[PDB]
Amino acid sequence: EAIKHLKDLQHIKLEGLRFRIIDAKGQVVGRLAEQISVILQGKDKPTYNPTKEQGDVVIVVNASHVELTHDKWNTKLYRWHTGYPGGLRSRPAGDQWEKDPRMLLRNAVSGMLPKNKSREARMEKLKIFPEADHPFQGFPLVPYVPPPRRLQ
RNA sequence: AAGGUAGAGUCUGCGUUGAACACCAGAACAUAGGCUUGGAAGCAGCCACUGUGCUUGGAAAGCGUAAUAGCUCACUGGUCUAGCAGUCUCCGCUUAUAUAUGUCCGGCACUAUUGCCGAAGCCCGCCUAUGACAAAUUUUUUUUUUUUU
Ligand SMILES: [Mg+2]
Ligand SMILES: [Mg+2]
Ligand SMILES: [Mg+2]
Repeated sequence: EAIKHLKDLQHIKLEGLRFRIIDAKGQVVGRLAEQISVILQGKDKPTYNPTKEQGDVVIVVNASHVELTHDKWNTKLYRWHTGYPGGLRSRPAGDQWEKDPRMLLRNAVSGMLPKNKSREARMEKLKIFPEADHPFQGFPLVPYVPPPRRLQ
């Protein structure tokens, strides 16, 4: 992590926004992805404009405390094509965790954003970290705790 | 149509006088019950279903042998000891072989007789065209019958 703490501090995006930190301990990937999508679009702001791309810098820690309920570790797949004949590639969720474990929440947030050309800028602002610390230690960052889970 | 697919709605064959499965297993005599066949010995084809001491043992579901047997299932005392079925009814997902370029819930995801959103409907403001209906208390305002031989 000698240079990984350096590269994540290199910012391409606009920075008039607010930084958010979310602990993903015990959170279901779908509901956390819904809340992260709402924060990323900037619709938690009274000054929201559909044309203007505001939002928040969402930082997620503990990406491997994230669970997939009802045997979706072996049955949920991730499929794409290569453009070549026979190019269907389907990866299971356990193999997706064993390849890159932050991609579960990454793809879940990607499927919930609006499908336009502002999606690249919104997916920049989602920074998902597997372990419990992030490079933005000294930053002024405001925590987003979700509403309590016990509706059931 | 089909499987120990599950969640719920009633009477009941079981069953705390030792219980389905799980455990020690008693598991038989005149006999090899009567025809055939070389042998038909609990059972190739078939006919019979005599008794017996019985808490139990079917002429007997069977691997099986020239067949007895090598083994046992079913029927019953106790062990385990609170176990406990299969008859009726739906439901959220299933099974029945080519989506044969590349995913078939739209994707991502998830194990309310009314509050709100929601249309060019309806109401409100303004405008246009064509139709109707409504509205918009002092009359009189002067001017001629005639005349000249
Ligand atoms: Mg109305
Ligand atoms: Mg109207
Ligand atoms: Mg008019």
